[PDB]
Amino acid sequence: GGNSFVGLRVVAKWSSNGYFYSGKITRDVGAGKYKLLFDDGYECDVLGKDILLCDPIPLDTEVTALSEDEYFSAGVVKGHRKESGELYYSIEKEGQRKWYKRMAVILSLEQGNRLREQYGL
Ligand SMILES: CN1CCN(c2ccnc(C(=O)N3CCC[C@H](C(=O)Nc4cccc(-c5ccc(C(N)=O)cc5)c4)C3)c2)CC1
Repeated sequence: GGNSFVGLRVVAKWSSNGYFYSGKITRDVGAGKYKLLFDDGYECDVLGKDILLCDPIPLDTEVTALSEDEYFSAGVVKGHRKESGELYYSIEKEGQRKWYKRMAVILSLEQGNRLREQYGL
């Protein structure tokens, strides 16, 4: 129903760059679209096909992990932990794991497109 997805966490495409970002559905607005509040505080309407109802991003998913500066790279989700309700992902790269905060994990277009079958609205 209309309220079923309100407050659910998603990973959804930002049209401008093809990447899928963490956020929550805030409203079913019709015409196949939902109002999203992204974790960066942007609120806008996104097509269901561009929303992965996927939280946490599961084990063995290839993601883009963001570091300090201009450093980002592909890695594989190998773990999850909470620290005061904020989520961290354990990302494996070249046999070495590091913890990343939720907003330091995004999906390239290709990485998000892989999950549409299983998680897309
Ligand atoms: C939902 N929002 C809407 C606004 N969005 C953009 C607007 C304009 N321009 C860009 C962009 O493509 N550029 C080029 C590249 C360098 C910059 C940039 O996006 N830098 C940046 C660096 C580190 C982390 C993030 C980040 C991580 C997570 C989230 C999240 N989960 O919400 C949002 C942003 C962004 C800017 C992105 C980001 C997504």
